[PDB]
Amino acid sequence: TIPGNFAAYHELWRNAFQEIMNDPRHQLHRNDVEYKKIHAIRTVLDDYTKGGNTWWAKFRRIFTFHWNRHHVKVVDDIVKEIDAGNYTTSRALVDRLDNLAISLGSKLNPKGTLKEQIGFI
Repeated sequence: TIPGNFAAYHELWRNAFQEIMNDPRHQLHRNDVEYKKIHAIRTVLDDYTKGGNTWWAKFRRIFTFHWNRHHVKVVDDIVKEIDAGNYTTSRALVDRLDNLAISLGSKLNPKGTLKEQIGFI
């Protein structure tokens, strides 16, 4: 099935991402130092923003979806946040990923409202 909004694309992405990070080829353990976890996640996210050829081939279908372009832009900003040293635990990094599709407020009226604000129109 085809995700019909950005949050639905992100849910599919989340399911992929956890499958990828749980791959035994990462050789990560719960008691690994946090830097090692963050770096493995960074690697996988970077691969995602470059077309997904190393870690995301099984999910190649998601790169054709409409939402991919903007989702890749957001994940690219997160990779930059990693590079800038914003994450000291992998737990915080995955909370960021978890919640990247939500936002505060609600849709702005893209149209002007002059005709609504004049009573007789």
